[PDB]
Amino acid sequence: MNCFEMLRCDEGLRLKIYKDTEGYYTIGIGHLLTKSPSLNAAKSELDKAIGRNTNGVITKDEAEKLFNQDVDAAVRGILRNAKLKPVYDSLDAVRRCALINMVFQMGETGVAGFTNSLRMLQQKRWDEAAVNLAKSRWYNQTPNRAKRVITTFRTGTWDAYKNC
Repeated sequence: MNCFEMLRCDEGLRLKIYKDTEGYYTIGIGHLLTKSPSLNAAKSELDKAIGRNTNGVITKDEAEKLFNQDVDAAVRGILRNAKLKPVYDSLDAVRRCALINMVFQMGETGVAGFTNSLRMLQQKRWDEAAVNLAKSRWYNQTPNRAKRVITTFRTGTWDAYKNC
């Protein structure tokens, strides 16, 4: 398992615009398009991303490249970040994905506000970090996924993704 697989597991794949967990427009492997209520807004955004008139539908291939970019943006974001870079650096291979996952799903900023957890993660007080993370809006809005991520942080294994 890699961070890519893990993500692919959590977000899945769709080749047609769709709505996400918070009703937003996305496509492919969870690539967000717009928070606007407009679907024209979404196709437009997507067309721009893709380099063509998609009419709302794309190819496996295009989705994958967006994914790659998307992943890249997360890590880049973790790295430019004064608050997560340190955390990241101290993570082992597996937990490192967990953090990436978190950042992919909500953004650097959002993730950067996990102040105490971040600390604890840095210190390697897993069980503690875990508890703390559960008490978040994040955890409230997406329980199933949170558990997985958090569990990863907790164990540092890919047991929660066993069935992916």
